[PDB]
Amino acid sequence: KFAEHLSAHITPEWRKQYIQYEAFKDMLYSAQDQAPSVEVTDEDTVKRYFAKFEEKFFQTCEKELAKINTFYSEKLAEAQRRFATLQNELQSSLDAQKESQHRNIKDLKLAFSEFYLSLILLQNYQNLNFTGFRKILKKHDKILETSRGADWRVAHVEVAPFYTCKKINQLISETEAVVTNELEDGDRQKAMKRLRVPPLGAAQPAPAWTTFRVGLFCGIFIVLNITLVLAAVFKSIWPLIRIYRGGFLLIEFLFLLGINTYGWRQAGVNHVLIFELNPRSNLSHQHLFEIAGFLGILWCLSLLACFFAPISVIPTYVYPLALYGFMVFFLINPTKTFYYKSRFWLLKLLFRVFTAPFHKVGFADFWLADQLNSLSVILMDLEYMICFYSLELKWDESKGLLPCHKYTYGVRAIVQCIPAWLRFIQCLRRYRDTKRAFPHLVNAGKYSTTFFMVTFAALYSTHKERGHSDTMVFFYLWIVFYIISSCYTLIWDLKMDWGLFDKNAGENTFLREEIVYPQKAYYYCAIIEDVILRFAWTIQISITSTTLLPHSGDIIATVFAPLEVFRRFVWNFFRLENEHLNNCAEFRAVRDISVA
Amino acid sequence: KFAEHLSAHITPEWRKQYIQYEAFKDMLYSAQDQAPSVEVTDEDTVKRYFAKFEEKFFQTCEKELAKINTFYSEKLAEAQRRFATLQNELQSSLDAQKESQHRNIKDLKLAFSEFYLSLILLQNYQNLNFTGFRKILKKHDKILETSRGADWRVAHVEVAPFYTCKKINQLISETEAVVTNELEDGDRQKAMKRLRVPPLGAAQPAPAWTTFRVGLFCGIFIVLNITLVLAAVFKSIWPLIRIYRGGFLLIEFLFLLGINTYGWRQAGVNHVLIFELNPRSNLSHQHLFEIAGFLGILWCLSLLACFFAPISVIPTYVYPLALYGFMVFFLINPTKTFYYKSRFWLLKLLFRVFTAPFHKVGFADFWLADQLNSLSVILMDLEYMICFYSLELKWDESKGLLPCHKYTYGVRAIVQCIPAWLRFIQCLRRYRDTKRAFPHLVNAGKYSTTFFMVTFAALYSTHKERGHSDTMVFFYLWIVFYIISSCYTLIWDLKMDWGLFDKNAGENTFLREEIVYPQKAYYYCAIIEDVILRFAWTIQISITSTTLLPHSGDIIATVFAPLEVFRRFVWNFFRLENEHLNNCAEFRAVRDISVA
Repeated sequence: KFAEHLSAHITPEWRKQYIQYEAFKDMLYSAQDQAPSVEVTDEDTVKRYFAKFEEKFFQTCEKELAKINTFYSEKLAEAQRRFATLQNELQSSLDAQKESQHRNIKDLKLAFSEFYLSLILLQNYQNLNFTGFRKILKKHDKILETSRGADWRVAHVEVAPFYTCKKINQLISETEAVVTNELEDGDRQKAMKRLRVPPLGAAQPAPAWTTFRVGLFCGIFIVLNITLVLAAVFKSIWPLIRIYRGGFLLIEFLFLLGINTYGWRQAGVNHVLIFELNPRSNLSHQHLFEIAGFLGILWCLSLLACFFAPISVIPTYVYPLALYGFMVFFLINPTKTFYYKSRFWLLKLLFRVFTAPFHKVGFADFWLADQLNSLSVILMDLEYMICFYSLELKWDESKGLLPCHKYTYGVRAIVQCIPAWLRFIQCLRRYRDTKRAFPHLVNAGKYSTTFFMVTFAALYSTHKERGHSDTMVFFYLWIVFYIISSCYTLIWDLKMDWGLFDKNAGENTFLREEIVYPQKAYYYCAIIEDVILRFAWTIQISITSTTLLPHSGDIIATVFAPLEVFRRFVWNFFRLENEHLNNCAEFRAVRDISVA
Repeated sequence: KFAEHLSAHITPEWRKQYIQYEAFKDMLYSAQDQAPSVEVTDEDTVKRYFAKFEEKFFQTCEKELAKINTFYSEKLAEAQRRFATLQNELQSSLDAQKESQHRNIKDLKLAFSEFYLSLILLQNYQNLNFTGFRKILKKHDKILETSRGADWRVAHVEVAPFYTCKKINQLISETEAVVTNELEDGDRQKAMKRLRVPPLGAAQPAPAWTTFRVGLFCGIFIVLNITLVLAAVFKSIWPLIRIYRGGFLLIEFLFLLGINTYGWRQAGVNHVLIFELNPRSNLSHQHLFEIAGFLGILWCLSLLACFFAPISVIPTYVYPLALYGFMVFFLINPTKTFYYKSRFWLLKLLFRVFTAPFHKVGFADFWLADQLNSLSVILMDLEYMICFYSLELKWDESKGLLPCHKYTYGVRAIVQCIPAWLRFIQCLRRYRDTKRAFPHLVNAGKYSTTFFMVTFAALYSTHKERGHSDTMVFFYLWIVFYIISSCYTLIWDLKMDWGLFDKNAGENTFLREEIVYPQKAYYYCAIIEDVILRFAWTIQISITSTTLLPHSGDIIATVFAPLEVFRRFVWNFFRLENEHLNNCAEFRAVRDISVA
């Protein structure tokens, strides 16, 4: 009907400021079903019941129209002030450049684009709220056989500045004119081609070729996985799983990111605005599903080529090497094709993460540097593969893949602490920037314990190998720091990265006041799953960096790795939801762009 | 822009009666690019050039508006007369049933539905033609800096009954009222749920779950085909290909039918109206792609299970049997699921084909009985599989599939002539119905030669096996009837089933005057391909029904079968296009339904 249409063209952050068409329909239906029968009753009581119901309905309409008009006036004042500011800024910039550049002009163009998008969203809100108001009043009129409905409509709704003001329309026209003149030297077409606003959020569908390709890649993937299982069961192996564990984690991750983006699109957790992508065009969930499926096809094919031996000229150790060489070349492809805009956004982001303490920390660069705390197994397996191919590989006999173990020399500890270091120094940069110690240093005191845990694990491993007597006290220190860097991380997650256990639970017990994901068992299952998978993950870390007996010293590492990429997949939902929820209380919908 | 929008919401049969926005834009752009420079020229000549161009533009607009108004008046008169007739019919039926039933009331409901659809199409044509007119005049105004454009607009276009008549709107309202009252006892909802008209033709997209499933099934299909090729090359066989040839032809056919339906949707050859499906909901191309992919997955899986031997309890001869048992059960599924409406339409059609001379021949029942002239190999292989499993199969030793040959007893000839017989008796029924001997008996004299060819082939086979002397004269008779039933069929195709080589070629040399498929090399490639594949197909028929040496007596039959399902796939395009072209000259867009 329409109650769905209000949930596909609504801008998510302005939720409570919209109509309450859902609640109005509930009120109407409940009053109708509750309204007793007059045929078995008197007249005065039932007609007074109708009267009081009408009065309550009208008071609710009063409050609703007042709220809508106030919010729209506030947003119009804000947009007018922002347009005045940006116009003065453009004027001053033009005068300065005439009296006396690319990075300035591009940012100015983008600021104008974001302002036009804010205007479009305000206009859409106006139109949708008016439509919902009209529909919910016509329904009441039809169900209560009353004529005063449209009378009071034309009296009060058809006069309010909520829709009887065309300032937004003339501002849109003025913005169009000013951009196409100043920033374009005429040629309205090349300006409008980017000023246009296609449907955003859950409204945009897939090009249907992307859904076909998702299907094709998932089908080939399923058949190759079944072929893999069958080949492995019918037709040592540790350097062959310790090399494809990296690819497995990186396929699982860019699918659980596809699932995450679908969850965000549906639930209304605006990730577009939070990451600061551009809201006109971005990657929906199917594009991530398709990238994950393609890289999974490549992984399965390389694994199969290792299992069988199709070509007798190419030795086996070229298959994983070629798979990862591809993966990297696909990521670093310089020609403008195969997701070029997206790969180069991601590459600039990865650079800004990896040289951390210099650039100002946004949100994408501490979502990614915090999500790289789950692919430490990928980094360790890549370090191990490099160690293999450069120090131990037989390089001959076409068997060197299936024939760098006592890593306690001080390399595996560092390559496992490197993402913890990235995030620690990012938080220190955030502190230097904000000059607020909380939360920016209590959070550094969460990643600063990973260093201590891994260092004590390595030292206890070395001392148990030696045979000293202080191995007991080192093991005790390690178990203390394990308990810490587990309970610290768990409390921190549940209390600041998701926001749960707030002072204002109320009906939503153990949760914040407003929850975006519909069913309330989700958060409880996630709480329990995180409490379990945050433990045993520090176990996996301390075990991949020790001298435990390789049997059951590595099976645990390869079992708990894709069971922790899952923990991160679950954590993503609620981190991004809590962030959206802190932007759904400031009524923000457009990435403030800062002219130069 | 819009020139595409006029090619996705246009009703196909009313093409020439629409605007000529394409031609108008060509005229404008050609006049602009042709308009010389006045700066290097005088004034009077160039301004007279502009004057004559304006006058020609206005005369073309005159002719266009006149044509549109005349056509709309004609269609409105027709729709009004039809509504009056159907209203009188409903009144009389109601009086009769009151004074004194399901098959009558359902057909009446369907007649009202089709009338409402005709009204909706006329309204859409009105709106789209007005929009195109407005746009093509605004473009001229903007490009010729003239103000008289909108003046003459409001003078002449904004007054014509082409859009200044709301008779269609009030007729739509009256139809809604009359249906929801009479045929529904109130309850406007259950009437509107079927009276509504969703976008038709090339406008409707796929549910995106169907495109995902097309992708999934095609991916699994591709991997299983590659596995098949590899298994066959690494790991006799004639009863194993002579049993899956049926499945192969029936997968190739329901894909080349998917491709056909896509070709029709795009090119505008309305197959919906021609087959008499209902225009609100029908099977797009992706649904046929998905059915073909599913049955292909099943075929590949059964073939693989025959190649390998996964389960040691189940003997090999159960795999093809189980595959075909499924295929049939999927077709005959009685529970309302898995394409229920579509499978039961097809089943009723197959019944009306197979008991041919009784039912009146429509078009679906002589498209299908004519398309079953290509799956005679399927019918023969099914007869052979029955012969196998009931007379020759070892039934033991788990090898009876890969260990009914001298079929000249008079069974394979009949099972190959049975589709020719269906079509021959269908054409005789069409003659009995129409009382016009052409074309209804010159077409019976085309399928009547298949009988003679197959009978002479069988008799010549028997006589060559015996050793008589009249085998020479029988071979000569067979070659005569081969030449006939080939050249007859070829001339008939090219001259009546496609309509080519018409008296009115003109610029479209060797073709009819109006061609729907855009590029003109299509018809020439198809002509050549049909001339080649109509020969050698009667060869395949005469060879599958003789005593040729099995080596190269059956390889030819299994090579020329999917090379003739392709010939039928090509023939479908142009048969349906010629039929649409004979309904694009009567301006028909709605399956006349005949109240009882």
